[PDB]
Amino acid sequence: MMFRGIRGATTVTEDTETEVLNKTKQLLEAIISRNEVDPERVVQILISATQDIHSVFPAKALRQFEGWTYVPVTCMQELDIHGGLKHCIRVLMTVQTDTKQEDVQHVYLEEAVTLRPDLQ
Amino acid sequence: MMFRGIRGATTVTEDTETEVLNKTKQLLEAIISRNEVDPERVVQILISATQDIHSVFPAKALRQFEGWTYVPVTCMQELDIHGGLKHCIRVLMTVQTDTKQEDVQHVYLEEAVTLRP
Amino acid sequence: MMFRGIRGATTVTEDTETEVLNKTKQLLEAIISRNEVDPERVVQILISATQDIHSVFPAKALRQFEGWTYVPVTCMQELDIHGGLKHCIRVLMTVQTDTKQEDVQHVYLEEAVTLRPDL
Repeated sequence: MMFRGIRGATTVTEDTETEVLNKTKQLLEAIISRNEVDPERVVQILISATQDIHSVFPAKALRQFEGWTYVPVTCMQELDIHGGLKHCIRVLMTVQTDTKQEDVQHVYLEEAVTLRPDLQ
Repeated sequence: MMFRGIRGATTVTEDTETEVLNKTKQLLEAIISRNEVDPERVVQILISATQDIHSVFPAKALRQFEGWTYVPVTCMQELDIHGGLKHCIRVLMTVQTDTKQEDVQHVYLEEAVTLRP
Repeated sequence: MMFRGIRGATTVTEDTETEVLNKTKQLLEAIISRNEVDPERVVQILISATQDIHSVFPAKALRQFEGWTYVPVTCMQELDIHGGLKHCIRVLMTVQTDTKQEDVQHVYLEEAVTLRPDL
């Protein structure tokens, strides 16, 4: 019974509640599908946002996910790095999975494609 | 065994070390008691605070729990969300437990009772 | 099999990329060596920095570690505590290890040496 962190990153086009929730939802949906994540196997989720996002906690998006009511989630501010990607939401989901470490599916969407390791 | 995150949240009325530590201690005490948490089964603890809290690291409250000296804890700044609860301290404790996900008892105290689902 | 957080802390003399990366690398190297950490056993890593560090994400230092390219890592902002250490980088590495809680070797370097828990 092993555990793995699963990362995701995305961006919003503006700091509005609809955009923050929709983009966070889309990122979570991709993490969940690609890693076949059962909510009952999720230890916890962390979600960071850059300090230019104030409209809504990205964690509220989890309310839209059937079966995820009891998955603990909390947020944190991301560092403000010169040249860092603006309006960026990052997920670190801790899942009970037996997949080999190198075979975990980390997800980069929207402008956060630019953070994908192979593009560095 | 399985592992589970346990959430808590509380608030203080002012940014003082006494209030931050007292309220953080009371929140941790409730998490620990209601979930029968032994320190050796705690992987780690994260504690966030809103950016109106500068008085003390909430992690210092662990000094009041005998046997918790070596439980790793680190802090982080919570997002500043318009309309979000002010002076708010949030805990995420990761614990070895076979308790079913829906039976883990998360704890919301003080003005953070408004945050409970 | 048990899981344990391993903490570290260090400081930088200036907010410049190569200083931040080298200090973070040195802290990670010490955590890894002293705890004999196999990357494949690491669930995830968090690295925080105080609000006076803007030059680079400390997490970029992990790219310098052969064998660690699949370890997930992300950053966050540390609280700004009056009397807290300035220019401070902190690590929380979550490792699958059966080592007893009191035997884990948490690492405190540079100006952060007095932050160790039992002090």
